[PDB]
Amino acid sequence: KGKLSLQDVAELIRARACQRVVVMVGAGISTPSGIPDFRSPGSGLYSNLQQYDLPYPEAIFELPFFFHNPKPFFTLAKELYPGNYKPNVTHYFLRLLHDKGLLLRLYTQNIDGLERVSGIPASKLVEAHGTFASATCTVCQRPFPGEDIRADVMADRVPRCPVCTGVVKPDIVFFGEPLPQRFLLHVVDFPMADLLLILGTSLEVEPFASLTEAVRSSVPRLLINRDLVGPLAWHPRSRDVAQLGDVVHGVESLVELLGWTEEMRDLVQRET
Amino acid sequence: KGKLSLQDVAELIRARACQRVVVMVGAGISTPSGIPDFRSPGSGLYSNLQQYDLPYPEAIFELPFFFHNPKPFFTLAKELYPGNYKPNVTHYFLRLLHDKGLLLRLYTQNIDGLERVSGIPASKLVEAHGTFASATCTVCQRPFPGEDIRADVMADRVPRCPVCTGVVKPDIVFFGEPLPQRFLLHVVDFPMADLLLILGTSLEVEPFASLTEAVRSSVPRLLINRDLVGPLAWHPRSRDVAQLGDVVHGVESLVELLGWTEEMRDLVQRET
Amino acid sequence: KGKLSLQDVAELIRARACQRVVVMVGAGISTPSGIPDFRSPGSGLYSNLQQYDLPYPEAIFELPFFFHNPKPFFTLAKELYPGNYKPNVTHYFLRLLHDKGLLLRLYTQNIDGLERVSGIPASKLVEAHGTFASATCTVCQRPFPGEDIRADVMADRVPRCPVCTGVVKPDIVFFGEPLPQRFLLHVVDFPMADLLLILGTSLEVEPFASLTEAVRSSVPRLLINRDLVGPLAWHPRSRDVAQLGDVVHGVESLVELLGWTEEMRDLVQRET
Amino acid sequence: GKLSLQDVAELIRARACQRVVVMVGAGISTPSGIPDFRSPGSGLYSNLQQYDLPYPEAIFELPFFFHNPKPFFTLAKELYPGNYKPNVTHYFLRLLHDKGLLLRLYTQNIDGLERVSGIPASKLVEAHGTFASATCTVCQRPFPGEDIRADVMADRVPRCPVCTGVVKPDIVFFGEPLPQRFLLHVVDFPMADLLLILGTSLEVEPFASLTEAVRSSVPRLLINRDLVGPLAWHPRSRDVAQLGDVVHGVESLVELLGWTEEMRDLVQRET
Ligand SMILES: COC(=O)c1c(N)n(Cc2ccc(F)cc2)c2nc3ccccc3nc12
Ligand SMILES: COC(=O)c1c(N)n(Cc2ccc(F)cc2)c2nc3ccccc3nc12
Ligand SMILES: COC(=O)c1c(N)n(Cc2ccc(F)cc2)c2nc3ccccc3nc12
Ligand SMILES: COC(=O)c1c(N)n(Cc2ccc(F)cc2)c2nc3ccccc3nc12
Ligand SMILES: [Mg+2]
Ligand SMILES: [Mg+2]
Ligand SMILES: [Mg+2]
Ligand SMILES: [Zn+2]
Ligand SMILES: [Zn+2]
Ligand SMILES: [Zn+2]
Ligand SMILES: [Zn+2]
Repeated sequence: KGKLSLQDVAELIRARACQRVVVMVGAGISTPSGIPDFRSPGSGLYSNLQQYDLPYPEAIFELPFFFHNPKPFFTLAKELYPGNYKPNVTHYFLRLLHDKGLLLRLYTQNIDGLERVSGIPASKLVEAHGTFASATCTVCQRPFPGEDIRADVMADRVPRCPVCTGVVKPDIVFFGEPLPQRFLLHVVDFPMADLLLILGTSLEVEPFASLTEAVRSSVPRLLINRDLVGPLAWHPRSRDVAQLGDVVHGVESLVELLGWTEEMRDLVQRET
Repeated sequence: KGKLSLQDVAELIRARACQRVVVMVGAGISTPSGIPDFRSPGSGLYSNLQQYDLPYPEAIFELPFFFHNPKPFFTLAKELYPGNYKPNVTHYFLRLLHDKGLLLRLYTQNIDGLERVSGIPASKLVEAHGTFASATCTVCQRPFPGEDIRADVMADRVPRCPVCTGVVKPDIVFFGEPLPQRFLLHVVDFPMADLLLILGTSLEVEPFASLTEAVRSSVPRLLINRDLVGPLAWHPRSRDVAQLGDVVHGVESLVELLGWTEEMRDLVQRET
Repeated sequence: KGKLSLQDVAELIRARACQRVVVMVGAGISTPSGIPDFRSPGSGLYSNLQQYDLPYPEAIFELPFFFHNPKPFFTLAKELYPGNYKPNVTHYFLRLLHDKGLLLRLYTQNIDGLERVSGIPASKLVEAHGTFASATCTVCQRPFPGEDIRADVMADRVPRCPVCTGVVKPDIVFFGEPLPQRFLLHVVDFPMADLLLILGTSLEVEPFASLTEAVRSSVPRLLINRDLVGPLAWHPRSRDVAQLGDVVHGVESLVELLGWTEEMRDLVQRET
Repeated sequence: GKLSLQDVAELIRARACQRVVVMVGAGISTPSGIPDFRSPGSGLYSNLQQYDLPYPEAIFELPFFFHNPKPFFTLAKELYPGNYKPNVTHYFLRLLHDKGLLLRLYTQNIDGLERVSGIPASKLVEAHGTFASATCTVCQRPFPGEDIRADVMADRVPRCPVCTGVVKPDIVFFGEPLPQRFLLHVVDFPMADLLLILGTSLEVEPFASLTEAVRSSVPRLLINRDLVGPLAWHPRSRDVAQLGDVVHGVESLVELLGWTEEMRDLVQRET
């Protein structure tokens, strides 16, 4: 019936009737910046991690495993460390969401840091999987210096804090660590949201997929990702719209439906 | 003075101060149903997994060992398939937590499926080590309901894919496979818990065992198990309680202090 | 018919058919002399190390932890340096095979030093986890007799070179150090041995646990432990003999089944 | 009449020594370019420390190998057959076998160069195993070491019967049952009339212990950068010690044997 297309969605934001946007982003926004992804067979990182004959492929994120075997995690680290990559039209669009005062929160499962590198502030972010921007000693459990354990990460060396080696670990959240207290914000963010935008994520690894259903039944869910997936696939609602297809072309056709094409082109030029 | 024992944890639940309870369970709640447990000797499943000389007991969850000889795995699978065994009091106790609206989520290392038989619904469950409810071809990767396979598995026959002849395996987690998609619901579940209950597990198979340290620091952690194990034995917290002894006996004393002895008897009778 | 019982074994030693007994012992032969154990739930030295924050009980043998806080490790040694505890029937029973000329070699995971104290010379021993006999500094690597650094451990100091003025340390094997030089004497011992005797050991830490299979398949394999463990639980041979029960009584029966009871009583008296 | 290198060379020339037992170590492979993981600041040593292993020899530990096989295959890559050639120490041992004087050559190297030098397998105890043979850890199917050599830039897992899993070169691991061929030592050493200890530290047993197994009348010649093991701690009256660079030492002894020109044509023809 009176259903929603991307046209309908753009003029909700133009008519500023949607002004509290909660955005969920996964790897479908960072693959077009050159980011390998460790869960894609045929990635240079997948093959080199596949080589580690690990138990589960995600043990690289497990603290007790890390204490006896740190080098696989650090194989992923230099593939994804900050300073080698650039944000794209996806990251910078979300910066425009913020600037125009429309962003409630950006939930990311990426760890490249290009949400913050694009100018979105820390207070608008939930970096669900942590950051490479700070690091801690595993022994003397204090440090911080972010890039600092860098160069070690370039040079295939396991970084060490000046007083107990200590395999100083980038602040990627590991199984067995206390989890981010900021993740508790989902409790109040997902009710408040007058709009759920799902960008370039397979809604495959929890809690991300469950969260798409925390939003009020009146709230629309717009999916810009190759294929409908997760609850949008299985439990769709009346206001669910999806631009199945390439994320980048996806965000440009939505950006051209808002009229931000120029602001963008300007911002990607200014920023870069 | 007012520190924490078995009475106090019952007092909190009856008073509904605890209403978001998170539970972890392992093998010790499956042994009282007569389940063999393949790891301790003197089990018939030992003398029967001796017809196949192996290096590890674990080697039965290793894809390359499966890729000659599925027979050691499939004699574990014949002994454990849904049918033979019946949920015991501890199961039904958990089912009563969900009946009375106290179960946030049940995390299990078991693969017998007696949490599902006891009537706890699937949405309440994270099956850490997979399930026999479903099957996928090792070559095709085509999915299969598990009863397509129970004819063959209940015949000392190796089930083959009808589309490509590849050997089909139950969706029991194997070394090298990505961890269950639902294991990450703990990011949301455990900081939301106001009580953590641990029943019948050694807390030695991670990432499962590290989940003990993901409830907030004030939240009590009740252990019902023979001995102190895992993070509860090296990082004990103030509000932890260790009811040490036979697993069934521990729960019976908790039900009595809860005052559920008749409601349990009844439910258990009607369910068997 | 002629399958092997603790009786049978004691006849081959009396008949001098087994004249090359290699022997493996672990913390289970040490315990009955009062040894506290660093990894047992609720003991003297266990709560000591637990007083500090360690993520592992095994971090005391971890070298970057020794460069942060060494006072854990040393207040273990302060409760294991020789003199404090006295050898028992197990130490002296292995003292008597040597005396009677039957011992090829004693292999031991123990560090309390009691095998030496019992009258077994250094060349009969292979000390897998090191010894409190010699010392060494942790910068220059200068050698020090154990007394040298024994003065200071009992003086609660942290012992330091005149060179580095840096913390010296007992030659207890630490993670990242190379395994004792004597460990590879097994390449000649075990194939030369006609009896393998395994005492009070969980057989859980490699490369110690692997020695069990280094004997020729002809060689009787005998375990005095509380329960059937390690490679004798999963890979038993035609000639393995399991005396399950307390280690001290298992020796005391065999000591009677060899009829050295009078010898043991007088060897012990004289040594005390 | 107390022994020096000229006299040992003389005992060989007269065939007064015809049953030579030889023990060799990483010092006869380092002149070929083979790194050596034990030697601090080598190539291997630094990359292996990137794996924070529980002890450095863990790379030959069999249950460690079923978890991270990488640190071992990291050693295998810089040691694998087909990157190096036998140097002059090998051909000198090959000249000793061709002259009918070698009783047995005992080696702790796994680089295979003794065999490439032409020494018969029957004169060889490879006390650490070999890379000429590889075994699937799951099905025990044998492979030529050259089957997996291509992968020896990451990690090998062939197909076979009970396989699809990690194929392990036959380096002897703690956990694998130890070489039956090594029992030859019980008779070779009591019967040697000369012991050549070439280019080994006697750091890793049983070799250090085996220097004592020759009869007290049998000279022990060490050609090695330094005095090591029971020769330093328990010297006998008939030990000679050519300390300094193994290749110079061997070339020196070859001069005293009158063999410099036969080694010429040999090394030349073999390379
Ligand atoms: C970019 O991926 C990451 O950094 C991940 C990461 N850090 N954990 C562990 C983790 C996340 C959140 C938490 F609260 C505690 C522990 C992950 N688990 C995964 C499980 C399945 C599939 C993909 C996964 N990816 C990650
Ligand atoms: C009935 O137990 C099961 O179903 C098991 C199962 N599926 N795996 C394999 C596995 C678990 C977690 C992972 F991340 C990857 C692969 C197991 N490993 C074990 C290891 C030691 C002791 C018991 C074990 N039990 C199981
Ligand atoms: C009192 O026992 C000891 O002296 C130990 C000792 N010295 N390490 C360190 C070690 C490092 C490398 C290596 F190859 C052998 C040993 C230990 N690890 C243990 C780990 C788990 C459980 C008990 C352990 N016990 C010891
Ligand atoms: C190139 O060195 C190797 O290949 C080694 C190797 N294969 N083992 C293990 C081993 C040898 C013989 C046996 F009968 C059973 C197991 C080693 N252990 C060492 C211990 C200390 C220092 C160096 C060592 N090196 C090796
Ligand atoms: Mg730091
Ligand atoms: Mg001093
Ligand atoms: Mg093959
Ligand atoms: Zn530190
Ligand atoms: Zn198939
Ligand atoms: Zn010093
Ligand atoms: Zn294979």
